[PDB]
Amino acid sequence: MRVVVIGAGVIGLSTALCIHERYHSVLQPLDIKVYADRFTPLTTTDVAAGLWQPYLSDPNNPQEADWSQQTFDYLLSHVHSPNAENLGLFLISGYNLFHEAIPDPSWKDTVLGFRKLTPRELDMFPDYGYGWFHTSLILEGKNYLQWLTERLTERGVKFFQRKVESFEEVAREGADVIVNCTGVWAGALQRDPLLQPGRGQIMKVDAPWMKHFILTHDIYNSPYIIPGTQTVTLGGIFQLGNWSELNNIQDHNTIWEGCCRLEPTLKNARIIGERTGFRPVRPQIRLEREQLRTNTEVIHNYGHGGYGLTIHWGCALEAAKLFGRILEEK
Amino acid sequence: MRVVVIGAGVIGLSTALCIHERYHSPLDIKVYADRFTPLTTTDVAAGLWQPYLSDPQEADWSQQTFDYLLSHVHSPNAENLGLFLISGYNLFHEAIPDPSWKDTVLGFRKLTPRELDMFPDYGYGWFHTSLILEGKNYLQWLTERLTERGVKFFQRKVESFEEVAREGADVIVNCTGVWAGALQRDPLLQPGRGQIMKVDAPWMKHFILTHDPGIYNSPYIIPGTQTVTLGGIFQLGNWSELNNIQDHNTIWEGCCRLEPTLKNARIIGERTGFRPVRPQIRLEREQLTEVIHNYGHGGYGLTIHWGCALEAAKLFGRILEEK
Ligand SMILES: Cc1cc2nc3c(=O)[nH]c(=O)nc-3n(C[C@H](O)[C@H](O)[C@H](O)COP(=O)(O)OP(=O)(O)OC[C@H]3O[C@@H](n4cnc5c(N)ncnc54)[C@H](O)[C@@H]3O)c2cc1C
Ligand SMILES: Cc1cc2nc3c(=O)[nH]c(=O)nc-3n(C[C@H](O)[C@H](O)[C@H](O)COP(=O)(O)OP(=O)(O)OC[C@H]3O[C@@H](n4cnc5c(N)ncnc54)[C@H](O)[C@@H]3O)c2cc1C
Ligand SMILES: O=c1cc(-c2ccccc2)c2cc(CCc3cc(O)c(=O)[nH]n3)c(O)cc2o1
Ligand SMILES: O=c1cc(-c2ccccc2)c2cc(CCc3cc(O)c(=O)[nH]n3)c(O)cc2o1
Ligand SMILES: [K+]
Repeated sequence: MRVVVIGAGVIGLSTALCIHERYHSVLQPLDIKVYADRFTPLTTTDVAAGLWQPYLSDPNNPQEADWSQQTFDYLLSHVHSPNAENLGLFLISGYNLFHEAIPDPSWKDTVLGFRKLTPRELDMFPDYGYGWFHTSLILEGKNYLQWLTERLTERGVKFFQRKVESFEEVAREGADVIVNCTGVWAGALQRDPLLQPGRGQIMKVDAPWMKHFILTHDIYNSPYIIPGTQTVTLGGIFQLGNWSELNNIQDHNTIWEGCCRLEPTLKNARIIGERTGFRPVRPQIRLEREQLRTNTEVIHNYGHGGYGLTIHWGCALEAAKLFGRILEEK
Repeated sequence: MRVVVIGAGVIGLSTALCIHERYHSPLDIKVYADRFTPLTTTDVAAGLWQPYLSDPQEADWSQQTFDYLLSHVHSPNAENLGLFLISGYNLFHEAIPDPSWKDTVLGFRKLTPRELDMFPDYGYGWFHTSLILEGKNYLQWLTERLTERGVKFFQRKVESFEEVAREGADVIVNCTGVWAGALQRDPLLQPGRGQIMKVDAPWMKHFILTHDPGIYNSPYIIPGTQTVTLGGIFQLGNWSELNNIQDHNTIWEGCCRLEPTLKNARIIGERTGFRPVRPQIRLEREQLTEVIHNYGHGGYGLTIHWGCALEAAKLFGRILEEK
């Protein structure tokens, strides 16, 4: 059974791991290859800070909440193990800030110690009058990919640099199953106008005294500050439809000004890095089987917008179940 | 008017600075010490604001300190001071009453069952948001501020108060930490020896303090700016200045048990120091040439320094009123 995973970002690699894990014993052989034209550190996943928090707008979709829940419990079970530094996985607490009161989120019990902010905490943020405090976790995108890559390498998964032009190209080389985890660029392989880039820009600064995340909300251009292992991510940029890869100077100014107003100690933080990425925005994730005419199936797993880390593991297990249902059939 | 402060730890320097700011409106101030940063006990402290669990005016000096620091935590100077917000955990075997300082800190609450599931050894505790004021940095900062203001510093081991009086000191501010007894007998002053190590573990974003009602030989993990402090050693009466293998093993085993991610972390260093333990901070006046005592702040020198600095400044003001 020759499987080809197209995509080496969090979705591609986690899906690959779940397939190997569930079906390596069952197939003789399970042969798994990953193709991609961008590998860490050049993927969209590498840009992500990796804070576990779904978006504010609840889609009222319990399958998706359950994928998110699953990912969180999965991560939590790793967080106090020897592995965890290697995943780039740790616990972090912090603030969500609003101008107006709004209802409690549906994930309020998934995270730890969720509560409303007190008056004296709100006094620390003069521009905001309502908010949340909780403890969640960060899974730093670059590190996780590195960790996933090692696990895949130990298991005999091979990696190839390739820009795939079509599914047929891969099918004609003998792939029995193609796993399509091509993120925001999925449209090049099969027309899909619901998939758009949600362009983002961030900067990484040296500010190791910042121990909390801070997220603000006005639709998604509002500053956030999210400490990682080594650096602090500053951002708050979201431009639907914009395909520019360049760091933009207005946006730079917008992140820096906005974040400094929020946390003036940042004024003296040294800027280490700056990056631009494209969130794979789709009103919902594409995750399904689709047969081609060649015998060759595709499993789509793409379109996770601004929450790919938050939800990836549930999606990976689902994709593996689809893979399993292909085995039952064929 | 001539003042000599003895001691260059947090207590001496903060007292010096707080007196100068409030009274220079014509002070000659000198600091004498035989140890300056990074070699004082203050340099060993992680700098977490938390008073002891045991429960007079000291609670206000602590609260004054927190409020003072909280109001500068976004200042331009905060990075130089070594000052930042930090949240974390206090872990206990059984229920205990909320501390007197619970509304001083930010967002005090009990731990929820799911939080407690992360720590198999403990069934109860707290979460709250406090602050860190890193001793190394804070001392560098105060030294710099004091130096702008004319305060002159001298490497000197003072042999007595009279020695200093005879050099024309009008007021001696005695901020000699655990060694105050070598200048005036004090049977109530003992060393509370502590040992720590510092590791490179910058994914640790929370403090974790445990309690065993031992006394205070219980593991604690306290992230700093650059490094993370591992500790949990309190030995009353022990005067050994050196690090010790038994204690290193207690710190390391106890903390890795508490946080197994620490197995990965590189040890940067390892220090020993002496908390100035006393039933009570000695903060008061005596005549020999006038002396103001400010010593015996145990394991809460950083936590309490500013209120003590203010009280010593009031004491300094009353001496002026009398001259
Ligand atoms: C600034 C910013 C911050 C973010 N922060 C967070 C966060 O805190 N938490 C969170 O959950 N999410 C966050 N995200 C979202 C997260 O980045 C994405 O949802 C996630 O990375 C999507 O992963 P993916 O594997 O689908 O895509 P990618 O990581 O982009 O991987 C796509 C892969 O497909 C390959 N590929 C594509 N087309 C082809 C082809 N034709 N041939 C071969 N290879 C191909 C690419 O080379 C790449 O390997 C953030 C995004 C941005 C932009
Ligand atoms: C391991 C450890 C961890 C700690 N963690 C914390 C914490 O997180 N938070 C907290 O609030 N507290 C903490 N403490 C306690 C805190 O460090 C002390 O309360 C504080 O440092 C006392 O400061 P000091 O200036 O009184 O003494 P020191 O810092 O010891 O300074 C004493 C000064 O007196 C000088 N001196 C003494 N005698 C003479 C003489 N005859 N002539 C000249 N100079 C003299 C010395 O050179 C020195 O400069 C900790 C202590 C230890 C040991
Ligand atoms: O509804 C929201 C909106 C944001 C947000 C706000 C401003 C700018 C961009 C995203 C948002 C940001 C974060 C921080 C991490 C993050 C940041 C991103 O830019 C992103 O696309 N995903 N995740 C979050 O965990 C939840 C979020 O939920
Ligand atoms: O009653 C206590 C006891 C401790 C404690 C625990 C173990 C070893 C030493 C002190 C303790 C420790 C800390 C952590 C910071 C600290 C750590 C010390 O070793 C110390 O001596 N003072 N302060 C605290 O904020 C409050 C504390 O209150
Ligand atoms: K427990």
